[PDB]
Amino acid sequence: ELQNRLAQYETSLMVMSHNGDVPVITGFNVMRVTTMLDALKVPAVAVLGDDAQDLAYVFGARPLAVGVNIIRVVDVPGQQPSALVDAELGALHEVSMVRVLNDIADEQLVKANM
Amino acid sequence: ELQNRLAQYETSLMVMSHNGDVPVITGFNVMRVTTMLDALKVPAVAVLGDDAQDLAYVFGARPLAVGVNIIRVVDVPGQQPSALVDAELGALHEVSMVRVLNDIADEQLVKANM
Repeated sequence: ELQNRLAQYETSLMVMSHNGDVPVITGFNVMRVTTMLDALKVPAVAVLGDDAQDLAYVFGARPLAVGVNIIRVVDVPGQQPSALVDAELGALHEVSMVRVLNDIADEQLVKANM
Repeated sequence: ELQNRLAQYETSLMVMSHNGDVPVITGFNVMRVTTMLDALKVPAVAVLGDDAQDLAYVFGARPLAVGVNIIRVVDVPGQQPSALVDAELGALHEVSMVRVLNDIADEQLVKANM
């Protein structure tokens, strides 16, 4: 249900496979990174491209070393996925950014209506 | 020479292989961790034991994903190394904590003498 969805967005780091200029995403700090300190530094969307080969590997193969839940996002308008990152993150379930944004926007209407 | 040594201590995270209660180390925040967020959270000595199998692996095999220099320390009084962590961090050169402390203490005498 929605509350639980938002609760998990709230405490996770979104991760986006993408090479090229970074997108603007409503309500999210967006930032290209290649290390966890930079990721742990940025609601945020950490953008990973080919140059983040090692970090992608860690997120995909050594999840418990991170210390924060990672959510792999797709369907970001303009997204140009890195095949390397996608492969590295294969064990992570792709979540649509559109659905994420929808939920947050919808909950905001609720909040504005109180 | 000493200044360069201290400069690198200053900007690195010390990592200690050890199972058991954590030590007290003069001038250092000491803390057992198993994830990078907790490590990146702690001058600090991050203590890794068997339960930090994945994080140790990352430090030892995917250094570039970390975002901060890691210095593997040994000769900490009372240290009881984890064979797993030691193996995982094998590519990291063991540095004696005694030498590290010596340097910092010696530089402090200099500073106190000005």
